[PDB]
Amino acid sequence: QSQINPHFLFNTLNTVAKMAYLEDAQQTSRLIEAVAAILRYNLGDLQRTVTLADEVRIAREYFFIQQTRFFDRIKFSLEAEPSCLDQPIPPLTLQPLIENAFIHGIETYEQGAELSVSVFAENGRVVVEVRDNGVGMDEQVKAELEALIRGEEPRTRREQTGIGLHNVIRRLQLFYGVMDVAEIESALGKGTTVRLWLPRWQG
Amino acid sequence: QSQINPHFLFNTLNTVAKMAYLEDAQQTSRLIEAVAAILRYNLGDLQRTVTLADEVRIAREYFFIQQTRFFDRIKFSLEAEPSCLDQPIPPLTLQPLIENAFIHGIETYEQGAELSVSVFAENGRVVVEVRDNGVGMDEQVKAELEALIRGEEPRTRREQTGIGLHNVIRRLQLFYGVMDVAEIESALGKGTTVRLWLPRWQG
Repeated sequence: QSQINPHFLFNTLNTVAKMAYLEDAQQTSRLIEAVAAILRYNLGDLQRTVTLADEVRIAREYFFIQQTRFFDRIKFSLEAEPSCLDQPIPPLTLQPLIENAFIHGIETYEQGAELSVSVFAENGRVVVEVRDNGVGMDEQVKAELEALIRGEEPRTRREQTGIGLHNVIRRLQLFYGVMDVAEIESALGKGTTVRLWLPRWQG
Repeated sequence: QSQINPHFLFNTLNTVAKMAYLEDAQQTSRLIEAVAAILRYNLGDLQRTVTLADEVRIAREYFFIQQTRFFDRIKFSLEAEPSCLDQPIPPLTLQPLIENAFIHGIETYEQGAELSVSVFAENGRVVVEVRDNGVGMDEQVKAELEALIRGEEPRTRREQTGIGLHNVIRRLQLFYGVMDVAEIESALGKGTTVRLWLPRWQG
């Protein structure tokens, strides 16, 4: 099941945000504003169309929140070519990749994790690279993702966080009408790069 | 899917709670503490055993949050016999009933909604009554719940908030080993009472 009520949670965070304003808690207000922005975006219609600029805005809010809590354990980097940010894309494409890389890092390092996001053009495609310096993703997990990218449906398993990497790939494939929307680069001790290859759609 | 990450949300609320303390935002801190308590409880193991006292504690946090936002639209009432609160019960039994009654009320009234919770003993059973003064629940919905209470599985429908009333009933039936764990009292214009009838289990 889903053991919580997200709409109650959003309304409650707005009540907290109102009280923080009333008490002039300026730094608290900024944090609530960031998590409110993420929650609002994730409660939107999953089948709407956004642009990469919206995905990157949400990524900045996420980095702002995590930097507040983890400032000396992990380093965040975000770079983007502006001409790429008008790319139409399904919402909640980038966040699952970033959360994957963040868990990888916090799970590999006491101090020293790195998470980098890069968005750039390459020969007719928009590349979105999410890189971490973790221990490397599991080989069976990687194989199953690569099979999905090629079009083969992976093994169904019981108890099939939130949107995972498989759902992101599937939504990109249906959105753009092409299967080869991603590649994974990983090796023991040398981290993980998930690289999206999105057909450049000026509009 | 579930379009949000609850563990990220809980960790973030703890970061907000830390900042509220650092800025001496006392009323903000109290609200965060309440929603943190609810979120922590709802992320627990659904198959653990709690007591009615735990369910009532969470209900008070919920009323505290909703009273802050809705103080002149709805009146909350909570009464309980203390000897009943050691009753073992599945977690997240009471909250779905209360959220049902709250939506009923906020949807029927601009001002004047009432939501009452009562817990008392009656001939070998612990009664949990959740009452609202709304317009009455839909007759087909009520019929399907009563069928489930009798043991007949209702019609399966696609896109089958959070835990609903059907899941609460099913979990109570499996927990106590009896089917007749609830009754619904509702009529157009005269509100809704959901009444749980729990076998008194001293231990």
